Amino acid sequence: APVCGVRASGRVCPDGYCCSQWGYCGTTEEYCGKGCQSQCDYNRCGKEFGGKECHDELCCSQYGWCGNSDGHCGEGCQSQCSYWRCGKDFGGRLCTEDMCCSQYGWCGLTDDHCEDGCQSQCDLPT
Amino acid sequence: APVCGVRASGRVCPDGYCCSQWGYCGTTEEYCGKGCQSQCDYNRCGKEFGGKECHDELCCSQYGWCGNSDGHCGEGCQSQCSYWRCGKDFGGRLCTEDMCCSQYGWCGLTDDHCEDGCQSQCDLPT
Repeated sequence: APVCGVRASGRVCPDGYCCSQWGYCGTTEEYCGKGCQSQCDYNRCGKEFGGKECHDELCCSQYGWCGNSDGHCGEGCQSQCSYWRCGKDFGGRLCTEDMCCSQYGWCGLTDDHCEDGCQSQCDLPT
Repeated sequence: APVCGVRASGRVCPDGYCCSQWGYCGTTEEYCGKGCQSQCDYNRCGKEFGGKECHDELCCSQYGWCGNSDGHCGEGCQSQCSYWRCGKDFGGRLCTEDMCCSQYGWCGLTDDHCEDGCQSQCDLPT
């Protein structure tokens, strides 16, 4: 049964999640896209959105979208643009998602990131 | 020794992957962003890229980036926009990654998608 929206006493979603047109909470297109009832800006950010920053330390694109693609963290990125950088050369920042910080200062979950020279969170099955 | 790039006699990565400044193959910002040596438009798509479609049936956002996160399959999507849809209203289409098809024709792994009304692949994760 619906947990949010017009079919749920106009209740909103916890943690700022989007309430889907069908009355469920989430952060994907189904919930935040067409038909979203409330808190539809969960994945939005930037100057055009009260200057809000993204959840999960994600980059804010020049179009006010949260994400970690080069389209979000690269040219035009508005905030939290150093999502993929880490280590001694970057204030000792630790990667999110427990990613390994490579010798070159890049977050990743591959062997070459967790192998020789890994700076932090080097745990990786092998 | 590097597997791609100038240090590999100009060899490019397989399957269109980006070659990083360090000579390795990947699809994230480390490989496709600044310093990328070749095949840097791996995640690009749309009108600005010869009408290219995305790999892994991902949606092409209005900004020409491949993905399935919020902002890629909704308004402005250029191609393969039905990534999250499934069910009888869609000819019986099944979800990828073994996701459940909800009663409303949306793919997901949450209880409401796999429970009452689920149309296919309702095997809740264990």
